[PDB]
Amino acid sequence: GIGDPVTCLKSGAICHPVFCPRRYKQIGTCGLPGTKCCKKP
Repeated sequence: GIGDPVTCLKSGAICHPVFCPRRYKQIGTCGLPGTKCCKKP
């Protein structure tokens, strides 16, 4: 659940590799890549 490559979008999480700026956080992905999805912490 919340915290995946797909569901990541389900939470409107942003797509950012390496890390994610801003007071945001999630620890998700984007797609097949180990992208770093960020969402409202």
